[PDB]
Amino acid sequence: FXXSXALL
Amino acid sequence: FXXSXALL
Amino acid sequence: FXXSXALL
Amino acid sequence: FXXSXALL
Amino acid sequence: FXXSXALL
Amino acid sequence: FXXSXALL
Amino acid sequence: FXXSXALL
Amino acid sequence: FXXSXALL
Amino acid sequence: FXXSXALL
Amino acid sequence: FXXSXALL
Amino acid sequence: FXXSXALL
Amino acid sequence: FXXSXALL
Amino acid sequence: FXXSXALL
Amino acid sequence: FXXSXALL
Amino acid sequence: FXXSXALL
Amino acid sequence: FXXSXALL
Repeated sequence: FXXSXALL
Repeated sequence: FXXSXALL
Repeated sequence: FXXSXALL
Repeated sequence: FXXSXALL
Repeated sequence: FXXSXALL
Repeated sequence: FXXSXALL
Repeated sequence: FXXSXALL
Repeated sequence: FXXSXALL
Repeated sequence: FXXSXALL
Repeated sequence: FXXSXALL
Repeated sequence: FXXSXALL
Repeated sequence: FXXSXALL
Repeated sequence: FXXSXALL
Repeated sequence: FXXSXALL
Repeated sequence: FXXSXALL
Repeated sequence: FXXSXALL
């Protein structure tokens, strides 16, 4: 969950 | 991030 | 981690 | 938010 | 040390 | 039951 | 077992 | 490998 | 701790 | 991982 | 945590 | 809380 | 010696 | 007390 | 290891 | 736990 941390 | 969902 | 809270 | 990432 | 356990 | 003890 | 109290 | 993390 | 063996 | 340093 | 079930 | 894990 | 007994 | 013997 | 804690 | 150290 989260992806990269750029969007989320 | 998040754990499995079981707590968060 | 998480962003600021403004979205998440 | 999150701590270090070691627990969450 | 170690991180979440995901990578290590 | 419980897991590692690290977070729980 | 028990943790911070925030959840348990 | 490692165990619980409690002591190690 | 350990992972796949490829690196560790 | 790592502990007190007394052993690891 | 849990044990045999006899008590918990 | 819990002790060693032996009894609980 | 021993701590609480939770780890040793 | 002692753990398994593997550390102590 | 230890027995009761009386002798050891 | 351990006794005093005089034996163990």
